[PDB]
Amino acid sequence: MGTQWRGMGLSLMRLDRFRDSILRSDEAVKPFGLKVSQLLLSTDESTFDDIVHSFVSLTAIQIGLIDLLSCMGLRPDGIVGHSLGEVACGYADGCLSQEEAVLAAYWRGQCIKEAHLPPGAMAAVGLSWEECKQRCPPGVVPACHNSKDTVTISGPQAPVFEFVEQLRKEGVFAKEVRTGGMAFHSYFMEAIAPPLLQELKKVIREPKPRSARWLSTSIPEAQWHSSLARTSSAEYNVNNLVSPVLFQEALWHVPEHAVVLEIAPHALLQAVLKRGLKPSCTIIPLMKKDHRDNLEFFLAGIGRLHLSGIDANPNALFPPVEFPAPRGTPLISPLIKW
Repeated sequence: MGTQWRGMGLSLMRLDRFRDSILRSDEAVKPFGLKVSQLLLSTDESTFDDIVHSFVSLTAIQIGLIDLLSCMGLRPDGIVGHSLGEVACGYADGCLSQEEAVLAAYWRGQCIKEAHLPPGAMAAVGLSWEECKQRCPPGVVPACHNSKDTVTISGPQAPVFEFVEQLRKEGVFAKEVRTGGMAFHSYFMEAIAPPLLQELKKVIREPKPRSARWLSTSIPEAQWHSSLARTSSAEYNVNNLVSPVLFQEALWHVPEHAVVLEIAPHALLQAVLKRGLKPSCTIIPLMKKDHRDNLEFFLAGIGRLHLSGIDANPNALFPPVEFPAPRGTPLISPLIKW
């Protein structure tokens, strides 16, 4: 969450695969009364102010991006999530059908809305996860161990402001991350889980195993072999919603020279991944907020994937060209140089 923007994904909707993915996702969300395509196209700022719309739109965009990448034959060797988007990881690993992921996102957003919990917000400061907890004021807990210098704290808005003032008294880098009036990964989530768990158990029918490529980020490393982490069932999603995020603890396991792709409408975690990763990793954004034309950025991402040794063919994206080619196609033999 936190990577949405006005009219995101409109440029990528011109491609056939992305549009088909969006149409399938909308058909999945049709019964409940919101259409993803209209949300994307609409321009009123209130469209993304809501939470359910933001969640559904982000999940749909990520699923469409994964479909575009899969159209080129790419299959990941690892997977990582961050707060929401663990569902996108589920789709990427085959552990959840498209309808399953979209419905899970929508129901998360719907349950969070109806909860009627008090106001909340998140602020991430330079304090380290290990040391922040001791230095954190009562009633506020570490939210996301993003990196050795970035950590998020969730809780009541007023305590967040007071601790932000205290920290700026120290001069540290503190900012209330865009949370939309609600703070996640805290005790506030304690009440939401039960109804959410029952709803999800209603939604997902047959829990399926989580492959070894997926590296969880809600269940600590000590229990990756535990029972809960074995299968991505409503229990896993509820735990992801409730507990904090061990994102930094998950990036150590990226083998050197690994190419990392940021499947997200906006590459917010690019800066975090640049310092949390090894010195020889390659990071590709795949999208930028308020870009002139996102298709060009995506194509540049695929080209930069090409430069890194990963062979991805861009022909699969566009409609095929019938053959034999028209008479007069430029000769290719002269171009080959040794």
